Amino acid sequence: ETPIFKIKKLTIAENDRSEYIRYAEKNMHDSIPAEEGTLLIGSGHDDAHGEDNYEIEVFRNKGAEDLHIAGSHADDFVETVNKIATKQKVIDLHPEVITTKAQDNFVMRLIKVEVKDADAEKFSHAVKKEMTTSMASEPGMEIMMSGTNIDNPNEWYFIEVYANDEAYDIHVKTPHYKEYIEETDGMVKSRDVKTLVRDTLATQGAIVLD
Repeated sequence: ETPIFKIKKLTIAENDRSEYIRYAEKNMHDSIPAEEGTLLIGSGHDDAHGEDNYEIEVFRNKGAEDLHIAGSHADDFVETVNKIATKQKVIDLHPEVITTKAQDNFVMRLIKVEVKDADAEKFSHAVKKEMTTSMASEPGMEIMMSGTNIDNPNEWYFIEVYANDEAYDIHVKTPHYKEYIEETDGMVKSRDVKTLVRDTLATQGAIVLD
């Protein structure tokens, strides 16, 4: 049925991040490829606010998510996070487009975009065109995922992983990106970007759900 796409903002003292990363790495390693329904597990910390970790999970469906949650490695991760995190916030997303390539210099960006209610459908189509062409044409684009907040359909979250800074620079200069920014001008009310330092990232190969 509908895939599960969640982002967990976990505020953890920079002093406790090594313990966090150990359990984050075990969670990733023991989940992929062992769990058939686990499509992506990863985590990155805000380059500007090192205490903020953004843990990203994608499952085939709710059932797959539950199977993951029942795993010992998932128990260990949540126990660890509950023990050390001063704040936690879970963002549940309705997946729109989820694209990945299979598997140091990686650039990871988390973008929150508020879209005007009247432009929901037009925006969705525009961003799908851009993401699909980027994944088909840019070898430096590793992961591109989009979803809308279940609690507010006009709030979009994007996760973009680029191979390096060069891939990022190229991405904004393509013909398809130019089209995207013209088409969506006036549809976007606000855009908040967090540049994350990748700590963990794994996927169950090349995924293309649009």
